Amino acid sequence: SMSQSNRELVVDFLSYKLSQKGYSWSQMAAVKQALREAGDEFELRYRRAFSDLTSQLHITPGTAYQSFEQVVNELFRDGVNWGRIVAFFSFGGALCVESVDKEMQVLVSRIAAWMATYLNDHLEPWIQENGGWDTFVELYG
Amino acid sequence: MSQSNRELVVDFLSYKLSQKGYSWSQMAAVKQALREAGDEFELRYRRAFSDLTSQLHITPGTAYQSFEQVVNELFRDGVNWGRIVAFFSFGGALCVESVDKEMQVLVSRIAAWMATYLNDHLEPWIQENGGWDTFVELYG
Ligand SMILES: Cc1ccc(CN(C(=O)N[C@@H](CS(=O)(=O)CC2CCCCC2)C(=O)O)C(=O)c2ccc3c(c2)CCN(Cc2ccccc2-c2ccc(Cl)cc2)C3)cc1
Ligand SMILES: Cc1ccc(CN(C(=O)N[C@@H](CS(=O)(=O)CC2CCCCC2)C(=O)O)C(=O)c2ccc3c(c2)CCN(Cc2ccccc2-c2ccc(Cl)cc2)C3)cc1
Repeated sequence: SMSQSNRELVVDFLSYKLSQKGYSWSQMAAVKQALREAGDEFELRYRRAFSDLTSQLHITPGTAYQSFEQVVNELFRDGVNWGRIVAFFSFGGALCVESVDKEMQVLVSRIAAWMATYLNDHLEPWIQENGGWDTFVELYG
Repeated sequence: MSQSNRELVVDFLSYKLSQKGYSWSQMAAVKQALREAGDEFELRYRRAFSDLTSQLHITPGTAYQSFEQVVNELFRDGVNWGRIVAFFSFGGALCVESVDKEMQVLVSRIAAWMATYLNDHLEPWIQENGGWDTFVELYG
């Protein structure tokens, strides 16, 4: 496990250094990087929407399950687009931070599963029809 | 498709947690501290970086020898965390150089020489110096 962990650290570091020069380790690393940046950008440009939602997540005694469903269903109520997909990831991120703040980091494993399930079951048909994650990479960069 | 989506979720969530001083896992904290230490080294020792960068002409033939000559000179006087960071930075430079010169094939090779050197020549020191968790603590 020590040999495969070292291989993982090499891959992660090299992916990073390549991305700083506008190159990519792989198709997957290019997707991870563009999404990391689009998330940061969305959070900075929509600072007001981000801050209002995070205040509500902090205040609510409601379950992370309920907050997840309320927000995600409202977000995709009018359909799927790349910008809304970025906001979905940003929301997941905020929900995980809030869970850790409340000493409920166990909820992070649950949020990650709900995100992967929502992506696989409700976002993947639109994603594939619209060029896949490679098209998002091209649109963002 | 299901495992790729899981990978994207994990990567994005690891990032957002790290921005708030939290971590997805101990591995994610190691990856993040090394990413930052690499940036820091590259800034602090840009002179040594830039001087080495220029003298490097990469070809599949000369690529491995260039890696071995530099790495051997780097750990000639022993292993320390700073030299480990510089090893990663060197691997990174060798990689971006290969892509600049339309030699994308070499990327995968450099990564294998780095992993091998880390596993065979750096891991005994690391385990006898507290592991990567000690690096995380020392850096932060
Ligand atoms: C990086 C980035 C992402 C999104 C945006 C804004 N943008 C946009 O510009 N759309 C384009 C067409 S596109 O999407 O094809 C372009 C692509 C190109 C490649 C990647 C970048 C986008 C346009 O309108 O011309 C939205 O569609 C957009 C998406 C979602 C929401 C907004 C705007 C406004 C705020 N709104 C609140 C909300 C509503 C309901 C439920 C929840 C939440 C919620 C609140 C807070 C948070 Cl943290 C998360 C979600 C979410 C700008 C930058
Ligand atoms: C973030 C950071 C990393 C490294 C350093 C430099 N540092 C240091 O300051 N060491 C400390 C003690 S420590 O190591 O415990 C601090 C740790 C602990 C926490 C995690 C990070 C820091 C000390 O001075 O006592 C070296 O040991 C050090 C390592 C390597 C080289 C130098 C200094 C000087 C320049 N030298 C050129 C070179 C020489 C020979 C062969 C090759 C190359 C070569 C050329 C280019 C490149 Cl890209 C890489 C390597 C590489 C500063 C900051």
